[PDB]
Amino acid sequence: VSDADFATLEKTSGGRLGVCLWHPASGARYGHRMDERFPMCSTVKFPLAAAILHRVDAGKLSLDQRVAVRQGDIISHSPFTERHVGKDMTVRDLCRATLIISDNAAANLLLPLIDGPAGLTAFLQAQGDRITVSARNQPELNHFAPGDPRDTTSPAAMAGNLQRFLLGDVLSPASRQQLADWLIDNQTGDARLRAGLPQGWRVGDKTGSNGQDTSNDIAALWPLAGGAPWLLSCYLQGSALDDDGRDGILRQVGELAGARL
Ligand SMILES: *C(=O)[C@@H](NC(=O)[C@H](N)c1ccccc1)[C@@H]1N[C@@H](C(=O)O)C(C)(C)S1
Repeated sequence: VSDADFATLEKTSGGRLGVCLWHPASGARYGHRMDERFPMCSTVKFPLAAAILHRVDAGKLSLDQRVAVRQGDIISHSPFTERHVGKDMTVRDLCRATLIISDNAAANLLLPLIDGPAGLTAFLQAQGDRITVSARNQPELNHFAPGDPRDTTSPAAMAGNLQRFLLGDVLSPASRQQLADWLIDNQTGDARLRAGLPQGWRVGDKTGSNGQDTSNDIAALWPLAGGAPWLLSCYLQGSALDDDGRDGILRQVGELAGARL
């Protein structure tokens, strides 16, 4: 209900908590460290998917075109792409895999279609996000050092990107609704913002974790009653809490946001 509540939550969070709760239709905004840089981790996959869909909308790409999968493409935590070595996958299926289960090789196979991390960054800049910097592919995009902006975003920037790509018309209506359905089908966020959020809200989200001290969760919140959605951007970096502990913080971020709805 206030900015103070998130700053208080940070104290028990173990590290650096960044939260942006934003209601574009009213201009309401709440959070904490909303303009500081945080490692994106796997949340970079959300702008990656939007960049792909934008190129599809422009006719420079097809969701039905197929990308070849080679053994050298496979890296850790790639549950769908590892089954297609020696054949190909549609771009649409690559997008879905990287989004809803965080297929890492899927991300690496999509990136060259939008000219890699520099191409992702240029897309974000053209669309209005001048903070987010996408520099490396997987797994090294999960590296973070303070003062090193590579593969970082800010809670405000990523809430902005949720608004641009899901709510504005950066994307065609078919693309923006497919992107939404992918977030709604996310498989990795059940213990995170969703677990704290109140009944009556449809959640689409995308998560990330470095497995040691960082967990991120970005979400769109549509009222099932219909009406104007909220965006919720959460980055927890350098926490003493492990993944389950950081899940508990993300859950509590959902509980605070839920009271202000
Ligand atoms: C993106 O952040 C991905 N994270 C990793 O690949 C890490 N190396 C990793 C951390 C913990 C367990 C396994 C791998 C994917 N997003 C994470 C998440 O959303 O929690 C993931 C575990 C689903 S993998």
